[PDB]
Amino acid sequence: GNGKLRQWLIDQIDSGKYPGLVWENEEKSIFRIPWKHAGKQDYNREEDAALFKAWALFKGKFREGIDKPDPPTWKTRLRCALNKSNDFEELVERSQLDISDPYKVYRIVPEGAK
Amino acid sequence: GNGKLRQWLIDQIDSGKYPGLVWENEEKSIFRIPWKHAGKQDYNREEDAALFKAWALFKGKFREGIDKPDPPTWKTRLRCALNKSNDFEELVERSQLDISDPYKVYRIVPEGAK
DNA sequence: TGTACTTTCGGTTTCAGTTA
DNA sequence: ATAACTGAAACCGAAAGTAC
Repeated sequence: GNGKLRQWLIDQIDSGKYPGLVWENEEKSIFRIPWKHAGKQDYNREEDAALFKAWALFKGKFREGIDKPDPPTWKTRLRCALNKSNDFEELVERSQLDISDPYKVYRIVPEGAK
Repeated sequence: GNGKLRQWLIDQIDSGKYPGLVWENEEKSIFRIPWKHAGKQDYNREEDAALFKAWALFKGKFREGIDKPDPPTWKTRLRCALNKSNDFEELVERSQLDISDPYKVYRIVPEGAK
């Protein structure tokens, strides 16, 4: 019904517009989400916050030129959404937050099971 | 007929028993309703939830000593009631949630207009 | 059956407390 | 010596649910 996160995230991954946001199997049931710490020198605000920024735009919580950009908050929102969502589940021991290009790994729950 | 919220809240404001629950003009068409986030250290359940608790008793949705106290649910109920009420309108740009003693500002709609 | 709320849904925001 | 991060929980609006 009123759920937007499930299809939207799937769409972003399927789009391939976000390097590192990729499927891990061909069943398209496990996927990889870039998760770089915004304090690292490796961080580029445009690319590394692009997914969080997309979600903030899509949900109407940010408008270009009008609201001050705030990547940390964009990040917190999507993290917290993924945490509460019944549609997604982190495979915490497959996440690689400790590498040069870090990422969390998520499973997509079949529609019914809850 | 069976609408209870309008008179009840007006009565609460007139009662003066809820510090911060006050009229903003002498026509008694605009009022201030305290709206503190319960996560603050400044939060005291007895005083800051007293109105939300009162609405829960009046509507029979809580009994002291029997049901576990639950101010968040108390708050949600009154908020969702005000959201749907045709008797009240938040003056969202005069509400002050960003101050040490936060409050929302409400307008009372004249009885007829809808 | 329509009204006036209430509860639930699907995320959002804030907190105290970590971690980079 | 501080920005960013975090899970937990309070919070939110929309809208489905429901007691008259």
